[PDB]
Parts: sequence; structure tokens; C-alpha cells
Amino acid sequence: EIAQALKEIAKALKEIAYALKEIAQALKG
Amino acid sequence: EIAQALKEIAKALKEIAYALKEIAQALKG
Amino acid sequence: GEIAQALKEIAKALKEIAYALKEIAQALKG
Amino acid sequence: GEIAQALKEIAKALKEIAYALKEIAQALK
Amino acid sequence: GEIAQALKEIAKALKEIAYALKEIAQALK
Amino acid sequence: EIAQALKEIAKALKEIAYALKEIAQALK
Repeated sequence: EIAQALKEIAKALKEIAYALKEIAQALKG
Repeated sequence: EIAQALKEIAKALKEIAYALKEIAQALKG
Repeated sequence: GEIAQALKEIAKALKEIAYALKEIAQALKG
Repeated sequence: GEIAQALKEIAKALKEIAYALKEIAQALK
Repeated sequence: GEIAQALKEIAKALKEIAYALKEIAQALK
Repeated sequence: EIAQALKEIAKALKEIAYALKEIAQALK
């Protein structure tokens, strides 16, 4: 399903966003 | 369900927005 | 439509993530 | 090394997603 | 055809992301 | 290895930019 693929992408982008936030903060902290 | 996928997407995009704001602040400071 | 709009908003979010990743990486630039 | 490589892999994966979503958009047109 | 291939490309991209987030996790630990 | 990662990232963002242009046009 397309609906399901878009939901899985959304979730994966959220996990990337938060991981990048962890890197950003570790380098600056 | 499409309804459920769109609700989960909505939530993921809001969480992404927040994470990118936190990154922006870490890289400026 | 609902599908079209969801895909467009995801596309845009992915572009903003791409940019943030690029700017983080710039830490290692020489 | 390890961060650089992870971010390059993510960059490439997001490009692959971007292209797939272009293909979906056009297929539904 | 077109949709099948797009979903296969997304599947593969999400696997690459999954692994890259594990690499980030390990690099920050 | 770092130099090459940054080059590949740069290129991925150009490819992304193009894909989003094609999405925008397809949704017309």
C-alpha cells in the first residue's frame, strides 16, 4: 500500500531527525 | 487505513519540525 | 487529494532534513 | 569517519526515497 | 510496474537508514 | 574518506532538489 509506505517514510524521517539532533548536541555539548 | 496513516504522518512531521529547530539552535550556538 | 498532499509534505520534510545533515557534516570540513 | 559515513548513507537513502516518491506521484497522475 | 518498483526502492532505502542509525548510535555511545 | 562523504552528500541534495521539482510538476 502507498498509505503504508508514506507512513513508514514519515516515521524513518522522524528517527533520522532525532538522531541528527543527538549528533548536533553531542558535538556542541 | 488511510485516515490512520495521515494522522501518523501529521505527528511525524511535527516531531521533525521540532528536531530541526533544536539542530538549528545547536549549530548557531 | 489526501495521498497527493501527504507525499508533498513528506517530500518537503525530507529536503529540510537533507539540509540539516549537510550542515552537521560541515563540522568535519578542512 | 563513522559519523561521516552514516550521514553519507542517509543522504543517499533520502535521494532514493525522493526519486521513488517522484515515480509514485507520476504513476498516480 | 511503476508503483511496485517505487515501493521496492523505498524498502531498500529504509533498510539503509535503519543500519545508518545503528552506526550513529554506536559512534555517540 | 571524509572529503568523499561531503562530496557525496552535496550531490545527494542536488538530486533531491531535482526530484522535488518533478513531484511539484506531477501534482499539477
